[PDB]
Amino acid sequence: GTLFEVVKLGKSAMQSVVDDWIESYKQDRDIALLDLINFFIQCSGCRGTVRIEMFRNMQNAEIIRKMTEEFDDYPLTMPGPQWKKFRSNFCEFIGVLIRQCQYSIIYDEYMMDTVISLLTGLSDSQVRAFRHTSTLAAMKLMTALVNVALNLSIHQDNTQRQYEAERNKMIGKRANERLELLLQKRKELQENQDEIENMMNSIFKGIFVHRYRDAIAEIRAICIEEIGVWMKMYSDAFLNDSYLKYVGWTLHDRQGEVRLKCLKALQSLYTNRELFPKLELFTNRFKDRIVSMTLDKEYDVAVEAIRLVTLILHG
Ligand SMILES: CC(=O)N1CCN(CCCc2ccccc2)CC1
Repeated sequence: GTLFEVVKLGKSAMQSVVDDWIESYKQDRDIALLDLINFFIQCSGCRGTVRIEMFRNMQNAEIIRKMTEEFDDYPLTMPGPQWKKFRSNFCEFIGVLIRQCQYSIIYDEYMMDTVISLLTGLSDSQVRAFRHTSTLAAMKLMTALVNVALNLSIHQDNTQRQYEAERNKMIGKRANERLELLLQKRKELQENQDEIENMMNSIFKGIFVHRYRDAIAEIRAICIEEIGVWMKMYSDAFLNDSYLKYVGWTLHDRQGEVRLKCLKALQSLYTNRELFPKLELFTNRFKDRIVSMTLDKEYDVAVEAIRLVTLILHG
């Protein structure tokens, strides 16, 4: 509308184009997912694009096979001013997309399963471009879903409090309307969180557990940085000795870049004098490695290790 109306509503190109995409999904899911599929393809630097006859009538693996061939250095490795903000933007895009899809489209059983199936397939690819792009996307995707779970978690607690104050209000009395609605709200929200947890598991078992050991250091670096983000954000699901073994196993990684990340992640855990109890077995297991890394070889790795150890000392 008015210039004042658009300035007082900082909808950016991204949010604008996510809002357009959401509207295009409501008309025709197929073409919208087609456009979203082609987006991930184009972000890898792949020169081909999928048509609706392929999307409808080929099995993912086949689509990936055909896009593999059409591959002339990709947008994420590009240097120069016209790609400085690409990574940053690509990551924000995934966050905006899912933030916006989080209350309806995400729980449709078509949109997330389509994306995660693509990202999983692109993460198994011989092409570096594909492995790098999909994995980074999947790591930002997991974090987006974690933020969805945290939002349910709040709503689950308001619906929990509201049911308690209505179960108690009644007692001895026939279960009225507010009490059947709330007892329904509560199941719906938990069935939402199942579905989130599910997608998280598909992303973790399918993409993470394979990529965190990847040939390329940047891909190992992306996986570690993010498991560290999940473990801080959502302690109860991700902060456990099974998931932590991935971070420990990686402390022994060959690359400064990567060792640096494991320590940065563990740092942010140990600062919280609270999940400190839940790091007790992990610390006993890798004190020898954490501590050994204070004289690492790479100065800036060693610095971090020393900082980590001082943090472990203080608790
Ligand atoms: C039932 C069926 O045959 N379909 C087509 C293939 N599926 C592909 C959609 C996601 C995807 C992943 C990897 C490459 C391309 C596309 C969607 C449904």
